[PDB]
Amino acid sequence: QCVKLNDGHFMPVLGFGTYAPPEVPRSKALEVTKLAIEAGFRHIDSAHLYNNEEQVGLAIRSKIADGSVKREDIFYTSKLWSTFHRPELVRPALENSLKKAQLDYVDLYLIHSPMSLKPGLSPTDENGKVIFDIVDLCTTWEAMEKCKDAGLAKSIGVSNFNRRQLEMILNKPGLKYKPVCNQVECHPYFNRSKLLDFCKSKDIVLVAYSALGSQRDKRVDPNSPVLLEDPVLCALAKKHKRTPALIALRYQLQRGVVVLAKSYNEQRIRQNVQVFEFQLTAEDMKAIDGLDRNLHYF
Ligand SMILES: NC(=O)c1ccc[n+]([C@@H]2O[C@H](COP(=O)([O-])OP(=O)(O)OC[C@H]3O[C@@H](n4cnc5c(N)ncnc54)[C@H](OP(=O)(O)O)[C@@H]3O)[C@@H](O)[C@H]2O)c1
Ligand SMILES: Cc1ccc2[nH]c(C(=O)N3CC=CCC3)cc2c1
Repeated sequence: QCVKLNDGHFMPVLGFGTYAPPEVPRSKALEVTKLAIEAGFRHIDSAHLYNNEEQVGLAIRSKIADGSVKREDIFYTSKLWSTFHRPELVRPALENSLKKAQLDYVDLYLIHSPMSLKPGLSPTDENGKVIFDIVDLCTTWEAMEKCKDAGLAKSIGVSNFNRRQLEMILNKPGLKYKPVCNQVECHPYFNRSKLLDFCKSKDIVLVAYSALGSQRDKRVDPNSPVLLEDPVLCALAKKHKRTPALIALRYQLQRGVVVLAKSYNEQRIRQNVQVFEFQLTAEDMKAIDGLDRNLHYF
């Protein structure tokens, strides 16, 4: 159950989100990643930022070693943090994530964000106050292309890019590889349909994060509506006899969007893979489309 990427690699269309806030002890990511792979998840999303690549890699290696999966059947994503946008740091940042996970390659490496930060996770000046750096994203992308040339990243992509930022790269002279994907916040309240049409037009897969309405970490307005209590999602839930989460994920699959889903809960993890068992009608799809309201959680 995969989509073919513009470099000829395959990405599974449902993936497991691995971020948990720092209140969650690290070991938890080991345990939940194992459960995710047991339930049928094969695409696993992590990042230097999440401080979990050691535990996530252990869960992957544990399931490889006991024969539960082959390495070739796992799609593991990691991402380049913004203090490493300088080109000479890009391959060493990837190599560090590889050391931590003890994996030989990542299936996908992404530029985590278009923003550049002072090299050194969040460098802060004398009053606050994040220290930005000016780095041409196109020169970061070229160092990204070398990681794919080297086989350290099977596929390379971007995250949190808008259409102009995508075009900075697509319009680059001497361009060797398109990004395979643009991983962005995308759910029924902020559906990105304009960005989606753009990405489809360039054969770039859109990958939705916060598809279930985010973890609402209080560091996210607590007044924002709660996506999974949306009366449309719940009316669809009862009509199809699934849940609001599953309606939200299935909407993404039928629009050609690859969809992530974080859960640190055993039943919810198993539940999320039911997304392949049912479909939404065109009229369902249309009701969900009607929910777009430009609500940004993150
Ligand atoms: N590239 C980026 O900048 C970026 C940004 C944000 C996220 N991401 C990636 O995307 C992943 C997912 O996004 P996210 O962390 O915002 O969360 P999300 O997938 O929108 O999940 C939100 C919450 O949904 C709950 N949930 C999951 N399945 C459910 C179900 N069947 N019924 C009810 N509730 C359910 C989970 O809580 P429980 O844990 O309690 O089940 C989870 O906290 C992240 O983990 C990370 O891998 C990337
Ligand atoms: C400046 C900047 C840009 C993109 C970013 N993305 C994330 C991220 O990936 N998070 C935080 C929220 C939910 C799960 C994981 C943090 C972050 C910070």
